[PDB]
Amino acid sequence: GEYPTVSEIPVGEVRLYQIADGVWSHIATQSFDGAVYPSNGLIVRDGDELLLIDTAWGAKNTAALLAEIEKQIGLPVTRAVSTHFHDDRVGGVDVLRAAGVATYASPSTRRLAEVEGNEIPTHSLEGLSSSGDAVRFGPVELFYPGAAHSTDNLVVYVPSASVLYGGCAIYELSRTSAGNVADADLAEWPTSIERIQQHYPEAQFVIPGHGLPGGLDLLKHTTNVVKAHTNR
Ligand SMILES: O=C(O)c1cccc2c1O[B-](O)(O)[C@@H](SCc1ccccc1)C2
Ligand SMILES: [Cl-]
Ligand SMILES: [Cl-]
Ligand SMILES: [Zn+2]
Ligand SMILES: [Zn+2]
Ligand SMILES: [Zn+2]
Repeated sequence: GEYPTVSEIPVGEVRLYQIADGVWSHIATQSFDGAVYPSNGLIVRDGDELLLIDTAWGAKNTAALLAEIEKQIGLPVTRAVSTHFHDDRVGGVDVLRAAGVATYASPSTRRLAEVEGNEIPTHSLEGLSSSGDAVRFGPVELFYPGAAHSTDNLVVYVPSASVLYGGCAIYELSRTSAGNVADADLAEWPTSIERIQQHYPEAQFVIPGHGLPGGLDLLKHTTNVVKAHTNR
């Protein structure tokens, strides 16, 4: 097709995909419980610098990510935001820090990462602890929709491009059964998704944490999958 998939990406390689002017996704792959999964993050041009959303799921992949950014874009990554505390979002933070990137997460994410033993972004994102909270972070808005995939999950909106990055709280359309839900709040996840719809109804591109981008139709789709799992 056009968007990169697992079959195209050996573990250890990273692809970039331009979504809109000054907005890319990054796509990596990783082994998990006997299978290989793709995983997305985001890159947003921030003047003559770059803002990174999420690691590429591990130190080796994140080093490859920084090299691909330098090759293909050539602007410095100065800040990064991790959208929750799991390894596909913070695994590789130490590589970012060693490369001079100022790494950020909410206090909720930093607390959960510490308890779990995952890498801990250094700087705090305040103003996001209550469902419905939004704060500006340069060329993006950060939004805490409520507990969903995890209790700390954030979504990221790029207003200049109408790109909504949903992270692991939003599933791609071809996913028809739940992904990893060990730390999820199944009871609240649909309510949290509806908060995203109410806050970003103008979004034109919606990027899931794993798999193919689409539009806002990914939201009701995710709710339908989560409700089906709830009823297992
Ligand atoms: O997003 C998904 O659904 C997804 C699916 C497969 C692997 C992964 C996924 O994302 B994540 O952030 O949960 C992570 S596993 C997080 C975890 C691991 C072990 C014990 C508890 C929690 C990587
Ligand atoms: Cl700083
Ligand atoms: Cl559906
Ligand atoms: Zn997760
Ligand atoms: Zn700093
Ligand atoms: Zn995930």
